[PDB]
Amino acid sequence: ASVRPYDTIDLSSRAFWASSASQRESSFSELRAERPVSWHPPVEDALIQDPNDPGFWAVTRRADIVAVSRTNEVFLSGNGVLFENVPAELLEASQSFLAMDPPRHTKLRKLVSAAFTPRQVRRIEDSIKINAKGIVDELRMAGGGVDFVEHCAKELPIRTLSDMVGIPEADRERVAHAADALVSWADPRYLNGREPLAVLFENQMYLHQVAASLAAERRDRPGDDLFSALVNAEVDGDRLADADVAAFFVLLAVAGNDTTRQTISHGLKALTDFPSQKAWLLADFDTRIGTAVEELVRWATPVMTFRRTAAADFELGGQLIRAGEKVVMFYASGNWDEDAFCHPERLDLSRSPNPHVGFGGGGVHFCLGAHLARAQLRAIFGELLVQLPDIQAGDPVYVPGNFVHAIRSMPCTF
Ligand code: HEM
Ligand SMILES: CC(=O)/C=C/C=C(\C)CCC=C(C)C
Repeated sequence: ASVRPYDTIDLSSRAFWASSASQRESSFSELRAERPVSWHPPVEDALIQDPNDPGFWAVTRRADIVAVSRTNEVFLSGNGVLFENVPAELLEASQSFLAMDPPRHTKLRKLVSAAFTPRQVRRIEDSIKINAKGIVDELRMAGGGVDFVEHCAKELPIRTLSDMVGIPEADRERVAHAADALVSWADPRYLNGREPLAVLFENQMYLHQVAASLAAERRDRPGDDLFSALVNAEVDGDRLADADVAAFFVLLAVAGNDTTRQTISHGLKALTDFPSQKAWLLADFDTRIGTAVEELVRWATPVMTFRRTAAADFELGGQLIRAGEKVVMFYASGNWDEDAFCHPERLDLSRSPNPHVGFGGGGVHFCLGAHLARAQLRAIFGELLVQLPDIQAGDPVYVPGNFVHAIRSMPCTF
């Protein structure tokens, strides 16, 4: 029946998700301490209001986030993974195997998983380094005071993504813009008065146009790339339908662009806010970039929320989650868990171990592009230190929303 008192702490209002991350942490802190698994009403003023939705369970502790992520046989992804209620047509055209359970998730992920192994990322790491060098070079020619997001943070992800999938150059900047749009539906500075559902469809429609054109191109002459193997594979005795192919292209475009782009912006600001941490990394880069990248991901946590649906009754945090109830993981709360980290509010690029859940709590849906993301962050931050040793981030403009911890724009000086 899902009938129980709602928690006192507000995790659903628009104003809560339009406030600073520090303000939200004071709410996450009390929950982590007193009621780590709490019941809340659905996200207010959602893209679609669902009378079938009684609420959700808030999972704030890192250990519990790992428990939900790894126990996928109980906490399913096949009934949706987004925190806010989103119209089904928009979900069906974007989620792909992210919102899928085995065995179908195992089938589809296997078709593209070969291009993300550490071996294959090492094979293409030089091209990422070459793109990072030219991007920082072009940023230097732009001069100080320019927007770091548009002139750097968004450039390396789309170049790395498009090089793997084979996106035509004329479509590269529009795909990056369309991918960023699909997580900015709560940003008035992005909508600019437009109703969000129409903006989401328009950008989804364009990405499906690029997907249909690339799928038809690769079915004629297949290549060694990621999209070639997907559109030419035989799944259950037949090639994948156009809807499945386009949905994965959206998933790949959004996850491959938005997450790394925000981590780069958050990383430059973190290096500016902690100069002694930047000097520590610079003093021995090749030996220390590994743990530094892991903490920059922990510091950014670009994916703030992902949800699951309980397949059966499950006891978590002293609370009996019922079958069919929504369970939301708050990765920013888990990465500030005092039960897991020593002073998580301070940037420590030497943090070891770093059991952060920036790539999720681990398990079946663990981030497909984790090795690729790490290679991008190592390359772009090494080039920013090679070419622009005095670079500093300005005032960031944070994007309101309950899904991605995003910076709309941020000037930089050097
Ligand atoms: C750089 C290129 C990236 C690509 C191509 C990529 C792609 C993907 C894909 C395809 C999935 C779905 C995997 C599945 O459902 O089995 C996924 C999951 C995920 N990704 Fe990534 N991603 C990238 C970077 C990142 C970064 C930098 C972060 C965070 C710092 C991130 C956070 C996540 C999270 C939280 C999940 C869900 C994990 C879970 O549900 O357990 N991604 N990614
Ligand atoms: C409105 C809309 O289309 C939402 C699309 C959301 C995704 C394609 C999920 C992206 C996956 C990540 C960021 C790990």
